[PDB]
Amino acid sequence: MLIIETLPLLRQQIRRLRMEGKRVALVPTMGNLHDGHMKLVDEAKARADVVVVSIFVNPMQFDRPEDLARYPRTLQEDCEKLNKRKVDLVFAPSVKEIYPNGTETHTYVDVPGLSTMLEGASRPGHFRGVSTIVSKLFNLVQPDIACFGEKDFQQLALIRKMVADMGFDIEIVGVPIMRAKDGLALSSRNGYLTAEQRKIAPGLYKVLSSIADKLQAGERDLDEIITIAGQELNEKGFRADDIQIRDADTLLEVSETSKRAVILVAAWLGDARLIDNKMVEL
Amino acid sequence: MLIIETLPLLRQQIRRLRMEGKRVALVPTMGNLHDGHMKLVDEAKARADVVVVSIFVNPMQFDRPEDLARYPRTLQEDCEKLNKRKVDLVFAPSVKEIYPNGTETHTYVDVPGLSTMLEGASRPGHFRGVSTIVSKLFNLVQPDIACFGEKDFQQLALIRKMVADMGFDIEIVGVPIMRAKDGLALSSRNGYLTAEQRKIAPGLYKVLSSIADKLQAGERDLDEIITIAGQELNEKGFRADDIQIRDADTLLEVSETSKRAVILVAAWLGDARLIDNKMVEL
Repeated sequence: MLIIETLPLLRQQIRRLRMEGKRVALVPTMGNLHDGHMKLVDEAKARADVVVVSIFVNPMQFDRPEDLARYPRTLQEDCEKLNKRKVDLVFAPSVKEIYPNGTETHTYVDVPGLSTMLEGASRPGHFRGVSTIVSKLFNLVQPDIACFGEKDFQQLALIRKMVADMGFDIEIVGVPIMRAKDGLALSSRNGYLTAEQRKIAPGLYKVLSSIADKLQAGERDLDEIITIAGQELNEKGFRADDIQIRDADTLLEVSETSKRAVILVAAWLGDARLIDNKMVEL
Repeated sequence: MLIIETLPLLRQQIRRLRMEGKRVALVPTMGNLHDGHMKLVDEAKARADVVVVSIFVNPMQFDRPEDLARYPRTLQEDCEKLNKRKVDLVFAPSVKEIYPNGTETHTYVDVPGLSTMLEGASRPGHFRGVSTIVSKLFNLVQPDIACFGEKDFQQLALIRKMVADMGFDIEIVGVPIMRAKDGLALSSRNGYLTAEQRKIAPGLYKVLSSIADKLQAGERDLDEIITIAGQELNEKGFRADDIQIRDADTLLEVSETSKRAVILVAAWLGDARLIDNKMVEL
């Protein structure tokens, strides 16, 4: 497993891989890798000849410099994990290598609408940071395929739109949330549930799946759908916290034009705030 | 010569050229081609196996609908010219092919600083329109080389900065403006030159060349270089010179960090007002 830190050396490896006709997959990350990321790598290994993982804590997508400074860095552990997964190349550049003149005067890429809704409304500049570094990485790595998790549904929608709009010939693979055999989304948060709570916890996915079924069956009274969903969660032992249904492609309210919906649920159980999402074809 | 109008069909051709192992030069244009565009094509042909010319009147870089609608569209005559030049492929998409959902919500690319200075300052959104469509063309065509005319020095700097920042593996070639064998910059305004004035007119490029030579030799007293150039022009019969010297990469004053300069000059020959330009490596 090669670990590459500079642009010239990356371009050399990438040119040579492609010269040899290898199909390349890219998994962009900011390090601090966990099982979620290992599934992205496994999907990339099955779909391509060569897998490239980028590890870069990107200053452009942080709200303030103190947050950037506190972000966890675990490069050695990250590299041990990817080496065990047989990754071919890790690109781990410094901030000066990527942003030699800083970020403020660097060219950027902005996806209208998606970047300034939901999470992006409370984090100005964040998604601009995401679309800029992912575009740069696509040009540097020239992948055939790139893998992103469905848990971060907003980033996935953002990148899908960026790719379509900017003409990149890259397949974007959205990797579904990993689940236990009973349907519960795997998460560190499950660690805070008592055993009796752990037995109740699969109810969240059941309710989420119920919502999807209704939507798939033409129900469009979202307010009622959501009211019943909360009641059901609460009668199960949860404390419903937030339930939202949106257009999956544009992240706007579902309308007569929506073709896919994304459902987001959060509900407290004990000291855990469990979270899940699902996309449904319309 | 192939004429391609849709993205899927262009992509097919780009895949074919990759399989054939051909190096590709791209010449982006907004059509309504003339001899100076033919000079771009000839430079592309000399540097690559295959030449792709794009013809697309990009709404995103137009101030008002009026100006867009009124822009001359002459595809057939453009295509007859490129065929005589032995161009391999012409990409001429429709607006809906490029901007199926309009330009306002389309992903965009912005280059700080360069986009808002000089001509950029009075034309909000204009250079964002350019960086956007050129990035898209680069992603669609994936050329090895792209050719741009030196006369639009602001665009050239804009695209060189975009390429460096966004990580495109593409050589950007600036093509010096077209010129008579005696050195006179070609121009529709030349027609107003009488026989005698046409005889004096090559002196302008001689003075420009002298400025260029001085900057090459290390000279950095711009005011003095420019005052002397004005005196030389006066002596040859020109009047009311307007001469500017800029860093060609940042478009600001020449500095200790400057690596390239653009010299711009305008001078009157009787009632005719001649302009010319020259770029120089420092």
